[PDB]
Amino acid sequence: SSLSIEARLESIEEKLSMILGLLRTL
Amino acid sequence: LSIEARLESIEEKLSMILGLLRTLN
Amino acid sequence: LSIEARLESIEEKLSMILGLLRTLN
Amino acid sequence: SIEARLESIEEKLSMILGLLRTL
Repeated sequence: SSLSIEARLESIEEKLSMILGLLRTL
Repeated sequence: LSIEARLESIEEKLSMILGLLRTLN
Repeated sequence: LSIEARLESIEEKLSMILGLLRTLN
Repeated sequence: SIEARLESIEEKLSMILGLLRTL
């Protein structure tokens, strides 16, 4: 926390992309 | 690179994950 | 339309994913 | 509450991540 909304959101999005990449291998 | 643009993309990803998960064997 | 509206929707999707992920185990 | 929403979202993500590893 204390990283701002813009930077905090970047990570959420990059974490979701990882999950999608991993899921698409099934 | 906009809060609105970033959020839309996030929403898309979540729905995609849900769609992929519903089909999970 | 509106950050708060999307954020609520995003939160709802995350909860759904959690339930499913817990269900798969 | 926005700053509060993000914290809640961030916490759901952690569980999801952990659960993926449990797969």
